[PDB]
Amino acid sequence: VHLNKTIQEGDNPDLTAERLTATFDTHAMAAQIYGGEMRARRRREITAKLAEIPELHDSMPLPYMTREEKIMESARKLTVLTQRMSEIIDPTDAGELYHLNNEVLGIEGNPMALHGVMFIPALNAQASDEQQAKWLIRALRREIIGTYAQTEMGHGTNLQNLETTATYDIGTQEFVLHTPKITALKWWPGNLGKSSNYAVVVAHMYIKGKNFGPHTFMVPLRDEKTHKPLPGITIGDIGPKMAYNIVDNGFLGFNNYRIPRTNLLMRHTKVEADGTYIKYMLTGQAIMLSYALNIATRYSAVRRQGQIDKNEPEVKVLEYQTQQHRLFPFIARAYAFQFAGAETVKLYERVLADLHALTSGLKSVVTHQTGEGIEQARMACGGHGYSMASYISEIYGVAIGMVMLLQLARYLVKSAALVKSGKASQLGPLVAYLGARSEPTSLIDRVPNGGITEYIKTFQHIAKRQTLKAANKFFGLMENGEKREIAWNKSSVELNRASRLHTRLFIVEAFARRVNEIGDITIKEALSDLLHLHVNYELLDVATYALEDGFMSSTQLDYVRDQLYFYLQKIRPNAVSLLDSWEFSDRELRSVLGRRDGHVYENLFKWAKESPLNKTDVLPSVDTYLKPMMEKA
Amino acid sequence: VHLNKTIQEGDNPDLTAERLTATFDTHAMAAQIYGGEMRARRRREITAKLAEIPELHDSMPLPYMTREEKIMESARKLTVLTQRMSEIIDPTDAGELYHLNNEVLGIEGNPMALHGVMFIPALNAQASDEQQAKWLIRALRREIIGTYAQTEMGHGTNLQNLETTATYDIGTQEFVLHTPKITALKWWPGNLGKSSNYAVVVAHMYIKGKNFGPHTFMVPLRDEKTHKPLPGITIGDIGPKMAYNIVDNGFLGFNNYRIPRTNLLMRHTKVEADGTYIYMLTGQAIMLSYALNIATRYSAVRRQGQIDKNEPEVKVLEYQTQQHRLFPFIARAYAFQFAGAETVKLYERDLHALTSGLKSVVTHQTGEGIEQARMACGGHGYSMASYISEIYGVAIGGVMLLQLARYLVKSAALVKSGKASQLGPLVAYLGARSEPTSLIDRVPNGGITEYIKTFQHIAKRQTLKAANKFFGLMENGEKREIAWNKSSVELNRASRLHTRLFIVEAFARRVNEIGDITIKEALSDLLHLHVNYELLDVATYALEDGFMSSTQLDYVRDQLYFYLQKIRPNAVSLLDSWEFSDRELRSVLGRRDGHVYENLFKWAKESPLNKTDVLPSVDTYLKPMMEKA
Repeated sequence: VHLNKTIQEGDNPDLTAERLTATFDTHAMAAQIYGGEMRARRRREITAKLAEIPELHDSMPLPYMTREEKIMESARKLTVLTQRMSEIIDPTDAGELYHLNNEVLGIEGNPMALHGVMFIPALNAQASDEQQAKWLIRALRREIIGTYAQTEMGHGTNLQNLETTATYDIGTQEFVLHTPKITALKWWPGNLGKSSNYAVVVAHMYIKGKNFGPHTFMVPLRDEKTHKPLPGITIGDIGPKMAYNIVDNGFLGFNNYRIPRTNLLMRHTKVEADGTYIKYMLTGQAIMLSYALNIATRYSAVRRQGQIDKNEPEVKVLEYQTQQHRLFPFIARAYAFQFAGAETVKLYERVLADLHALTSGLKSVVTHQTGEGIEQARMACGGHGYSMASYISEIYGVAIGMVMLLQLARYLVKSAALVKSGKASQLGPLVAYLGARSEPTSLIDRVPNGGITEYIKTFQHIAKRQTLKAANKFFGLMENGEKREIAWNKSSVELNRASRLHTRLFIVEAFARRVNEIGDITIKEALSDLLHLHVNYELLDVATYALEDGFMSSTQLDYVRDQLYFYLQKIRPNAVSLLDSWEFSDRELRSVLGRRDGHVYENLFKWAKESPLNKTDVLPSVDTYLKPMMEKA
Repeated sequence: VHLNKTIQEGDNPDLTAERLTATFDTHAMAAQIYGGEMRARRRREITAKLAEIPELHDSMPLPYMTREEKIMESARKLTVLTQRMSEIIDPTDAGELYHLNNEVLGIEGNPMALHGVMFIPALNAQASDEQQAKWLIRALRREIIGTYAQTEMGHGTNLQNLETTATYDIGTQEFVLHTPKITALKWWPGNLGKSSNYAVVVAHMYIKGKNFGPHTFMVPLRDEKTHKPLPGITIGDIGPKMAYNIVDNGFLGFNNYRIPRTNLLMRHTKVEADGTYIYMLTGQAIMLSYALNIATRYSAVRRQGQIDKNEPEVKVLEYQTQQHRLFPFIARAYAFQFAGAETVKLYERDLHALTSGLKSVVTHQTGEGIEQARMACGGHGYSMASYISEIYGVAIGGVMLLQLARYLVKSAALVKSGKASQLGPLVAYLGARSEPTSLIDRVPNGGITEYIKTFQHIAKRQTLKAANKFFGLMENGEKREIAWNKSSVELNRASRLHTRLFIVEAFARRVNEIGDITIKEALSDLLHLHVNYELLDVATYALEDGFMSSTQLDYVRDQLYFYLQKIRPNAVSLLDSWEFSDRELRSVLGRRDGHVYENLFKWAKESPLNKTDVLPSVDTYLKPMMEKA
């Protein structure tokens, strides 16, 4: 074998050439990505086992299909799954189930996406033992299809702004559910429009005229025999979307819809008859980014276009510094997000507040940067990237789908207020860098180190400076007599910059922490190169804040630029292998341009010839119109 | 009668309230956008006239339709157009034809998109008088449908790397066309897959062993009676795309396909039997303005959250963060439109080099702003009811920077060798001496020209910097082309900064030329937002050599937040001045009337999946699954 385990006999030599320069075992790196050799190996085994079960394959390429054909096809494979799933995976393992759903069901949705993601978790957390026996067992056994219904046409975020009401009728020990206005319709919950016959519904609970706030209710939506909407229910699909169109996102409305008292989920809240009241997404974005970069980098290895040296043949587009600049920094982010994800789990289980605030900034920054990199990846493909044969446009649309940052801003201002009042020592571990002293300048290129740590210290400085600066603007406006909320709005762009910089600092530290923990020397040097590209690209991307107070000099910025272009060149021999280490099959990746074998051009021609418009040589638009038009002329 | 001419009785008061604060006549601003009162008025008249012709309206909302239904529907409206077009527009005018196609055919394509854009122009420029008489007349009369076929699956657009051959057969006075391998297939020409029965085809011409290089040929593709591909032709659609799916982009291949000698287009080149041999900018501006119309109008009716906790939920247009993500892109939309007009002004009176950077910078900043506009809509922007996603996909579907970099290095080399005085007008700022610092906030006025001078400094510093890196590597013995590649990210930064400097100057030039003072102050506010947002976006280069101080950057930040607040009363009116009808804009969230929520409910109720209460996926699969369990 070669170090790159994805090489095969007959693979486009242009691609194989990029794999043969690998300096590390791609199986070892896969273990590092997915958290152990056993987890990496089980992914590959699951992939091999599916190859032997064609009843679970895409019946035809998904871009060929209409939305109606995708939903039927997804429903078909779903039924085969519930039957054959145990021959392939261990169903208790989330991870094997996630991977199985990627190979079989893809990224565009399925009719039970929210059954396992929201509906069942909600019954674990909120429903009482007695209630779980009745409803959770049926969900687990796929006797019912359900979803979680919270956001409303006019109010998506805050639970405290919802309008749907659940009024307790003491006289009939029932809860009355009502959608008082159009803006109170449940709107967006996946699989609510057509697939689910039950839903856990959030509504404000009223007893004797008092609002006890948001609670959750088990709500029958459709008759279990006929599947038609029950009396009082208004329910349907919200229409087509930019992507993710296999999911039937729903609208839902109630006209004085009555449910029993005991359909209130009552694990932590009780309402008695008389009325008495007693009281992972990150690794998803990483994979999406890695999908698109697999496609664009592999394509860039086989696509030859233009000359550098005019005495030499046309070069792979992977050869241009401009093309490396638009791909390789986003390979680094993909790994950085994955390790930031593992870190938050490691920290979440070390909670045997710093974390919930940081969680907000991550979901936002990771999603924005993933989108930027995916769209960079599509453009790196040139015109062919525009085709659904690249599939990057659908990857973009699924991955991409302001209050998270301002939640972190509140925490950062509260933290800044601790500093300015001499209470630096009360800061949580994740925000203590705010209370620390900066040296007069960055010591990048001015102190020998082997050390990313001078980069981390620079990121700590600018993130700290922007937080204290944005917090001071907010405080200054109040000291001048602005109302608190108006001073906050007038400061809010600056406070978001602070929140992003805090979040991006965490992603760097988490990346660096992982590289330090690795013992395998070839794995460590390859990720060390990735990390060195990361910190230079990110520091350059936020250079304004370092330069603004003299903390960084023009000379040091030229060093960072020289380092950036060096590590582009340094990563190139490993670029394809770093992406092969994520180990996506074709059946999972669903991209002609990103085929494992590199045989783009012959398979792009098969793909086009067999695409729907080519069923007949003469289209109906030419039969009915157009040809009668030419004849008349 | 209000200054804002888009207001109507019955409109959502929340939207009307944003329109009533307008400080200028929106008809006057529309004349300023489209280049005269008569051009603005003709757009509105065309719009009114279509309202009286329902045959040409969308039969149903376009997102409801499959690709196959869109093509039928586009073909239907195309035939009605060829009949009724003269009772609406003057067909000779490209502006009126462009607007008519926007209202009727939209942004997603049509079966004859390249018939008028490439096919007929190609016959004007390359076909002889004799040839035009037989082929151009038929094209003009829509007796044939044609396209222009150049780019190949494996090579793109550089003419010297194409592989389709046209070999002259002296013995039969025919040209033999051949696709020698898969990568030589014509691939991407719009309307080539299914619609066109003719095409002008680029191929390398061979006479007796010798390659005379790329020439163009009139090539029959499909029989005029049956529309089936002629013997030797391989032709079809390349498959679905991320957007623009009404166009049937094609692949085309030849197996020793023979055409007469006189199908070579022979206006400027002749081959005898003997064998002898003798703007897009305004388009992107409009797309950006589409999306901002949608997101800003939506932001006027969409209430969400509180500022003051004793007051009702505020329009999201109220948050500085939402103004920051919309208003700078309103400024760009106007800036691109004026940069476009300037480019025409200069073209009719260096320029070709600048043209490259504009096509690239305008397209990418337009994409950034359109996607920014979609996110400003929140979750509802994800629906096709916003339509911004399709706007993005069509707009983004438009080496350009390199062409400008070569010009900027050639310019920088003139400076370094003491030949500053030989620089063209558009690039002379490179030879000029900078003052020790920026004088923003440092002089009693100075105004926009101090911003322009700062942009000239940083664009000049990055060009000279990137050019020196390239020269330095050669002075150290690198081959020219390798030194170029190693410098090419820096050289692209230089090209963008040059291009963005031009957009600023053009914007400023227009504001100076305007006499109408209410129009001038509204665009002056837009310009002041522009220069602060742009200078802040490229602040690194100003700070790097001490040319700007931290204090001056805080001034720019205070100016940015001031002009956000200053522009808000005019934001909706600045976008209404582009004067897009609903039939053109095709967005539920961006409805002229502001009645989003009622019409989003109508749109969803009447969407395809709601034809029946029970889907076939539930009948065939999901309910048998639940029953079994």
